[PDB]
Amino acid sequence: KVILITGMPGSGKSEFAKLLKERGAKVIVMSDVVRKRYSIEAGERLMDFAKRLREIYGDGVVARLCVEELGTSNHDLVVFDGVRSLAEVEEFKRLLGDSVYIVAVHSPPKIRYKRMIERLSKEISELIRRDREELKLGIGEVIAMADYIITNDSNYEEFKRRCEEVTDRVL
Amino acid sequence: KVILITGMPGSGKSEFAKLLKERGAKVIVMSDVVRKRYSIEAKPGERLMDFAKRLREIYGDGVVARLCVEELGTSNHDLVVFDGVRSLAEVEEFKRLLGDSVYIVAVHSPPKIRYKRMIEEISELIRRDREELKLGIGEVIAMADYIITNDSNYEEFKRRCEEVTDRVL
Repeated sequence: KVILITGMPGSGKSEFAKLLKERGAKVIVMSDVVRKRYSIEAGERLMDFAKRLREIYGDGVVARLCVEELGTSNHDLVVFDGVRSLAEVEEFKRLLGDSVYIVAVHSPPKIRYKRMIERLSKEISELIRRDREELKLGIGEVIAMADYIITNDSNYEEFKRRCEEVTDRVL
Repeated sequence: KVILITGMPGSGKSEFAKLLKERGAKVIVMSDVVRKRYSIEAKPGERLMDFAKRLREIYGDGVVARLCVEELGTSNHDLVVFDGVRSLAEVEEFKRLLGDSVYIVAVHSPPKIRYKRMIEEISELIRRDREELKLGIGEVIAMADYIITNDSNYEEFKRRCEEVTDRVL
């Protein structure tokens, strides 16, 4: 069974993933796959690099790179962190099968902003832009077609439980 | 204060809009607003959406909201519920016409849930999503203040509706 994590910039979706690998699960972090491919070839910033990848290699491309990332190994839970489009989803589905679920981790802007702003690019203008950049990738649709949506304003202890549950209600 | 209800075609938006309707709040149904405009602007066939597109092509995809504010008697100082927005373009419009206190709430249902419902073929319903998302409803949901999910139980669905409404008010 596969879970794809999706979430807007400041969502905290990372904590959900931290939770899953702690309960033993293959977590593959999509941006580090691109990251690791960056280590290999030089657009200039991680951004424009993956801008070319989708432009040259496919809709589409990064999911493949993750599935290639995964071994033919054999895991109980495989977790792909940070889908951004229905392209990636289609790919995952095609490659991995039918036990693939979308979990969107939700948090309303004003929170995500204050969350990000407080990270030891702090101008509200730029955050709003970064959201738009992300929406232009298609993450919005990934959220719309989710199988589950965990929200979190409030309390980590809140968030934690809504996870424990959305996970088992899948598992 | 303004509540915007957004949701995908099978989501169960209506039930939330209903719940508020029943409370006392004035609800404007955006799609009904468009229909009324049909009567004037559309002609012969225009399979709704066909005319819904031509409207945005002609007055920019903010229009539906502008017509909903046109309805809502420009004096109406009391809280209003609009259901249901499709584009951030329209959220922008409402804000630019009704000010800061504007709230996007959204109802979620998994596609498989959403369809089993709407039926009670499949291809057609998936096209109707493809279309909806092409109106940027995805980003509206993405940028939602609240996202109430709609799994089993009107009872649990209702309880979550109150949680938000009260929070909102």
